[PDB]
Amino acid sequence: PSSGLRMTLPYGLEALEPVISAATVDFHYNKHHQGYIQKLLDATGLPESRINLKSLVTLGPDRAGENVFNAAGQIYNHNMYWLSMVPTSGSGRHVPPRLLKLIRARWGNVDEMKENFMRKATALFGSGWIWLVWDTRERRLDLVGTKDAHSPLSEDAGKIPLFTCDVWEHAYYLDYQHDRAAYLTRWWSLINWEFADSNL
Amino acid sequence: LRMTLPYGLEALEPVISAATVDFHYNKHHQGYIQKLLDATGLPESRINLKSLVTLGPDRAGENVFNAAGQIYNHNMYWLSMVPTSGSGRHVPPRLLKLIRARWGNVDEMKENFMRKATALFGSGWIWLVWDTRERRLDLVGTKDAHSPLSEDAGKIPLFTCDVWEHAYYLDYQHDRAAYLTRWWSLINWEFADSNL
Ligand SMILES: [Fe+3]
Ligand SMILES: [Fe+3]
Repeated sequence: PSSGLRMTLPYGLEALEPVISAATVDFHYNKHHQGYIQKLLDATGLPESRINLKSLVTLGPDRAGENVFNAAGQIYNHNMYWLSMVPTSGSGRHVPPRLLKLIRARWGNVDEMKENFMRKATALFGSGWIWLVWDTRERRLDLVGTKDAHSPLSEDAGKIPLFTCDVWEHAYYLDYQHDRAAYLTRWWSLINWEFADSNL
Repeated sequence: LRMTLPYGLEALEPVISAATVDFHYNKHHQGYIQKLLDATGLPESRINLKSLVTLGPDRAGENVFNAAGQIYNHNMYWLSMVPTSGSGRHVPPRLLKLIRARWGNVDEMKENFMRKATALFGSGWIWLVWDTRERRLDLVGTKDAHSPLSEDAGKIPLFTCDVWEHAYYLDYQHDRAAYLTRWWSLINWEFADSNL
């Protein structure tokens, strides 16, 4: 699901309320997220059926071309993001024991984890993304920031993406304006911990 | 305290909304002032804004730089605009002949501005600069908190259009182009020309 050009929203536009308004999901998904799709079609000139999304993201902005990469990267990223949140009446809010043991090993308990995430996620300067990753080189969880359209996948340095929080101002500005931390504290309550564990 | 707004919050309507000027200026712009003080541990009296900007993030340190650059960039941003009631003024004759020299007329400049300002990916800024090395007007984009002042090669900033989404999101959402063509009517040519 997480791969693939044209991912359908796995839920309604208001299913993230009251953390992220219907208005925000509407613009984020139907404007930003779709815009990137056309954008990638226009920049490759390829038909949908010929585009391998992850392959472009790993290829990188140099080999793929800045604008092919920014588009593809943004699609992969936005894919991961919608998948990272549980709607109202979804499931996935509970931490599978497997992932839970790993997070306790890194940070002690989830409270400590949230606190490092808030620290790193508020400080990220500019347009970017926050990722929980599993570091394969080091066999441990970690929190990583990437800029613009970059990712653990495009950095291709052994870090496997588990979840992502969009930190571009378009992700929260309608709802929280300058107050990214307010957005972040509440986006935590949305995490699909199941999905995260499944990327292990 | 670097700085004060020339107009009231509503002075840029209908291009930019009172709400956007309030958040942009009172939370965003002003907020970096208290970030700068802390990151440097210095008082207002002991901080030279341009000094830290031209130092860059390696010399000044990442947070000092990001903050000082944003106070400078925003200082330029507000002064690059005039109230919509003051719109439509002639570009001073000295600036105009430089514009024509470069792009034929202003309309062709504007088209170049739209192309560059619409393509900048992520957060950043669009500047009109005098290119000392090249003896001519130019339009450039810089990323995040960077600026022609940061670059320090020889490009003098004449005006800036803020292109971070906070600049336009409440009014135009994803539609940056829409923000861009209308922002153009607000350009403070007096300021721009005065910056040569
Ligand atoms: Fe986004
Ligand atoms: Fe700004």
